[PDB]
Amino acid sequence: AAANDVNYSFDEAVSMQQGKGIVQTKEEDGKFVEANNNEIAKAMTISDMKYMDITEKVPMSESEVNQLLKGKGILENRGKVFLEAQEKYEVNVIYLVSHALVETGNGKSELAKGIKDGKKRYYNFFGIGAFDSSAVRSGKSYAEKEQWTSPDKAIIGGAKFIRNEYFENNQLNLYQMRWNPENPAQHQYASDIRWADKIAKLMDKSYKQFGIKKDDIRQTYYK
Ligand SMILES: CC(=O)N[C@@H]1[C@@H](O[C@H](C)C(=O)O)[C@H](O[C@@H]2O[C@H](CO)[C@@H](O)[C@H](O)[C@H]2NC(C)=O)[C@@H](CO)O[C@H]1O
Ligand SMILES: [Cl-]
Ligand SMILES: [Cl-]
Ligand SMILES: [Cl-]
Ligand SMILES: [Cl-]
Ligand SMILES: [Cl-]
Ligand SMILES: [Cl-]
Ligand SMILES: [Cl-]
Ligand SMILES: [Cl-]
Ligand SMILES: [Cl-]
Ligand SMILES: [Cl-]
Ligand SMILES: [Cl-]
Repeated sequence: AAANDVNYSFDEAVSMQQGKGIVQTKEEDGKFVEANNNEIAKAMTISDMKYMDITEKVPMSESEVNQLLKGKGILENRGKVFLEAQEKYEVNVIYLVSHALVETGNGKSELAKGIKDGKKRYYNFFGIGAFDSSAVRSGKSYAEKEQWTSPDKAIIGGAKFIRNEYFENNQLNLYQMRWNPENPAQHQYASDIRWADKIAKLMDKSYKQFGIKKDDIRQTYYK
């Protein structure tokens, strides 16, 4: 019956995002530092790729997706699998590619080449859970738990996670994934205050490259 997810005033949400121990980071002078309170408040202000529903699909062929992935390292020539993910889980493939490209350094980062454990290697292209050497051997790594033992398994698995844990939790766009205005400071995808902006920028370029129509835009989150 109750389908109202507007729960907090903006000032209430800001105070929550500024709460004790909550990690909020900003890229400065070549690396990540903790964001200050003013920066957090500014980052979460509403200004529109960041506000667009990414739980719908877009008309991109495997050829078009591989065009986007050309020259993208470990992600090059994996468009078939990104589209398997889109259709299986109803995840916007432009969003999915853009998120992967941000997180993996255009597919070229050292971490994108995975983490060794025994005879296997684990991959993670979406910043999901703990992903470093210690977590993998300790077994306390989501990528290991889900057995993302290849790049293709990491693409499909990443989409599954986003659908099941975010889209099914009513976090339908980048803003909601980052700032969870229905329940501020819980279940947020990333600590980088500009996480949504980085993904949205690549999304917008790809939308304009292929002439893709935008899905629903929502700008009301707060009382
Ligand atoms: C996708 C991912 O793993 N993101 C990290 C994020 O975890 C989210 C919430 C997730 O598992 O989907 C993580 O957020 C913290 O997660 C711990 C559980 O691991 C929670 O106890 C904290 O409440 C979370 N904080 C917030 C604000 O949601 C953050 C922590 O910086 O890192 C993300 O990369
Ligand atoms: Cl603190
Ligand atoms: Cl946190
Ligand atoms: Cl094609
Ligand atoms: Cl690197
Ligand atoms: Cl990420
Ligand atoms: Cl984990
Ligand atoms: Cl939540
Ligand atoms: Cl944002
Ligand atoms: Cl334009
Ligand atoms: Cl379209
Ligand atoms: Cl609002």
